[PDB]
Amino acid sequence: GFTVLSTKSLFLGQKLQVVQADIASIDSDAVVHPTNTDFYIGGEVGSTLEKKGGKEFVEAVLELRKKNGPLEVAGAAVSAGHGLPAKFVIHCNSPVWGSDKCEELLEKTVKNCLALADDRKLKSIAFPSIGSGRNGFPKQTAAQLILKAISSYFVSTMSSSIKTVYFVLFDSESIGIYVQEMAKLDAN
Ligand SMILES: [Au+]
Repeated sequence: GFTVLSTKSLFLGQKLQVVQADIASIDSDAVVHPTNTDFYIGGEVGSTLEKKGGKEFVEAVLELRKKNGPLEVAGAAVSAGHGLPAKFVIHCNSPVWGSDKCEELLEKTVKNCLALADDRKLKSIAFPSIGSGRNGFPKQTAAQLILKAISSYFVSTMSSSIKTVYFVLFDSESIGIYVQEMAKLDAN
């Protein structure tokens, strides 16, 4: 349904791909929803997911909020992808640019998301731009950290079931930034 703009195949077999589309429409096993400690769903990603999933999507998040309690910084939690093409929604609470250890916390956020996907043996995960924008990270800084974390995760987790990682972006600058950063991984 969509078109891949750039592909980076890591040495361990994972395919990282940049795509420009509605992240809520992507048929990936998991979709990442950047949120806050209270599972707020008004973000741009949250909005498109609620648009797609409607009541079902929202109920699932409301139930998760109840069971999980406040989502700590860099924490991630999963709700069933009811009402969405994605099988699961992985909610994450990224640190805010400027926090004491915001950079290492952004990397941790990403790793926590990937870990939750592997816990369910998922084969694909779609990430929107995290950290930058809402949470204040410069776009390039966020991109570098996220890719560094993903790269690090795969060379540290041998049993990983994740075969495809999508970066779903909307603006040209973000696309340009991600393709540049992605090209730096396993390029020897
Ligand atoms: Au920082």
